[PDB]
Amino acid sequence: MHHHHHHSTSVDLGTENLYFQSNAGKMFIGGLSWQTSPDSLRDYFSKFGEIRECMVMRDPTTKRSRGFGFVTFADPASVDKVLGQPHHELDSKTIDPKVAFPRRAQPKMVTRTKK
Repeated sequence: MHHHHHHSTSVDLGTENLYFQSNAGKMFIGGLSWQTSPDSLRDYFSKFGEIRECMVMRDPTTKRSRGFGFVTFADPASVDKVLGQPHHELDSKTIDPKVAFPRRAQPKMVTRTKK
C-alpha cells in the first residue's frame, strides 16, 4: 500500500542525521589561536579531563580557522572542573571556553499601544 523512496545521487555523508540522543555535554571554546588545532584542543583539554571528540570550525577555501571551536567531554565531572575555572590561557592569551546554552520560547502580545 505504501512505498519507500530512495536517493541515488548522494555526495554528502549520512551518519550524523540519524543520531538525536547525544547533544548535550559539549563545550564551546572561543578565541582560539591560529596554531590551535582540534587535536591541539583535544590534547590541551585532555589534560583537564577526558574528551570524547573535538571540533574546530575551518574553511575548505583557505583552510584557515575562525578562532572558535568546541570540545566534547566524555565525563560530566570534567565539565564541573572546567565550570569552576573561568580563566583559560592558550598561546599566552585568554580564550573563552563555555558550556552550551538552550533556547527559550516567545511571550504573548508584541504591539499593545496602537495609534
